[PDB]
Amino acid sequence: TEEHTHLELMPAAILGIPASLVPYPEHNAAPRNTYGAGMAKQSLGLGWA
RNA sequence: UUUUUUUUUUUUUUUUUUUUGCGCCGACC
Repeated sequence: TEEHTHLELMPAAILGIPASLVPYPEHNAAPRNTYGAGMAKQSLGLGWA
């Protein structure tokens, strides 16, 4: 509106890198999202070539 | 013409059968 002084660029960018791995985080409970972000760093895969 | 020292015997071989501690960081239940 006219009263607004700034516009948000990306509301999904307020999360960290591990927290962005969770798909649809707004449909989950906050402790579940915290657990998912925590366990995202404990997974196994091709980390480095 | 002159005194105040004492005396005796009993103990054996060439030598022998496994890192503790200190502190930090991350993480699980």
